[PDB]
Amino acid sequence: QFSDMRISINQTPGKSLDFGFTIKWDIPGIFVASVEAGSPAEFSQLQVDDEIIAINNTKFSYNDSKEWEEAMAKAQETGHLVMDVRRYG
Ligand code: NI
Ligand code: NI
Repeated sequence: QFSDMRISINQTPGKSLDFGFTIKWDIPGIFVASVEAGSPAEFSQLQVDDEIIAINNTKFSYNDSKEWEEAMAKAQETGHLVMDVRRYG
């Protein structure tokens, strides 16, 4: 009932605004908590409750949230976020 998919989100490199979504930490997983109207994440059609599996070259693991957070900050710097998510039906 779940589908794996890849979602590409892009904005100006080094922008002062984030991509438009917040994360719900529900260890051992992380999920999309909110997607803001008007944002790059809404344009790209990321959805609330999508499970976040990886961003760019970083697979999430409950064992290293530090590297996760560093990968998220780096994607804000480059403006490119290719997300592997699992969407439950
Ligand atoms: Ni929910
Ligand atoms: Ni670029």
